[PDB]
Amino acid sequence: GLLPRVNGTPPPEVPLADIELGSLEFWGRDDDFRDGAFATLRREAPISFWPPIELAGLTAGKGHWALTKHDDIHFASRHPEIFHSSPNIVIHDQTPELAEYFGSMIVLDDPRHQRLRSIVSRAFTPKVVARIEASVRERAHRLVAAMIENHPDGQADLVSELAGPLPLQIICDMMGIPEEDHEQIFHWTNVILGFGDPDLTTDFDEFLQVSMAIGGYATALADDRRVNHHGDLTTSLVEAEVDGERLSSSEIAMFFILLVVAGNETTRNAISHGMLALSRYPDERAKWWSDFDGLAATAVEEIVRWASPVVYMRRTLSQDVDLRGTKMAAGDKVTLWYCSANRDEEKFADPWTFDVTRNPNPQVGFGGGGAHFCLGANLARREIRVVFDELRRQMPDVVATEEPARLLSQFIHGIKRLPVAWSR
Ligand code: HEM
Repeated sequence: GLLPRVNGTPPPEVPLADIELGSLEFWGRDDDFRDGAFATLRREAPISFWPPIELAGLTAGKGHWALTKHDDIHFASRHPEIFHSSPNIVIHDQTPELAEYFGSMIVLDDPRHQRLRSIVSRAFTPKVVARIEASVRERAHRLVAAMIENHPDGQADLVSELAGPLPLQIICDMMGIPEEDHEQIFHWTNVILGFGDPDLTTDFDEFLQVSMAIGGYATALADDRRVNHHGDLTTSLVEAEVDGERLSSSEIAMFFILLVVAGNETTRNAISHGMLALSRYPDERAKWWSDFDGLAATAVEEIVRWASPVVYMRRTLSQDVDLRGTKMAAGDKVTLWYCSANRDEEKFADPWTFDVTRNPNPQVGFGGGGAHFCLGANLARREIRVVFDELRRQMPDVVATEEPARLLSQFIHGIKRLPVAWSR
């Protein structure tokens, strides 16, 4: 909240010769500089080739074509046969023998992708979903109420106390994980998530051990449900079937490992950026708090467009492609910069305005559409809606009180800490 900002302010004009998408220094600049770089790219070099970020001492891989236009990103997403998701969806995979272990369906192309996603989807039965919906409400209500008891001074970090724990507690609830086990699930998850942070010194040996441990935890959980039926997603996964194919315990473990990353830190960063935007632009909070259920759908969609928690996804070309007269070769990597498509001057009027009533809103924060479209998009929209509903009811004047501590990442639009304050 700290620095005053006027809703609708465009980014500074960033000279093309100043943009270094392969430098880590670039990803450390503030959001205005980044938004201004991509604005320059959309105008002057909308498809361009970049080397990967190189951490001195480690293999970096080959470079990538940056797609910065909403129409280009949509096209790529609609043609998975040309733009493959296998081998992986990050610029450079550091553990390629474990690509499928961590990635589950997101690193598969068809037909393997559709087969797996079909079986996983059918496990989300009406009963399992109704339990998830009660969990979202219960968990958000308890976490906000805990912030109030744990902080008589009326100050806390939104990330550690709410935005961090809510998405993971909800994943634990749908898997049927006991309360007692959360500590270990959280510690393992945090170590996995930390392995990308260059402000942390995370041991690769430790990363492997926690990765195997959470996977062994998950296969044992699924095996328990094979003998003991419960009303949880774990049991629905072991029982689900499509054309006679069922899921092994290892496949369920890999999907769980994907959830505690892809379904977790994404939602966390949508919540934190949503809090930050509602703090910077208080008229939007006032409007939202005045008609909460009636503006919730457009408000949530704008929080996702604004936050773009997933900054990009990578693809790999199976054949040559010429689009916008830019020739890209089979085998090249391509990156889909959702953070740029969600400011594309050709799709959104007033793109620099955070508008909780915005409509239409063809935002691509859940991806550009198609085969890999976020499996949890409606679950994420619900988590966002419900957490701000509980803040609105319990501490309506809560506001960010400091600029965020930002995660240094090319992939995740991360907030590490976000101080907030409220009154009673
Ligand atoms: C604001 C929150 C979230 C954002 C921004 C987000 C974004 C994304 C994106 C960009 C993709 C790739 C889309 C593509 O390649 O076309 C994806 C896929 C996926 N997401 Fe989400 N996600 C969010 C929350 C969630 C949640 C809550 C869940 C479930 C708990 C989830 C589960 C998945 C799965 C399983 C996939 C893989 C689908 C596939 O490969 O077919 N995500 N998500």
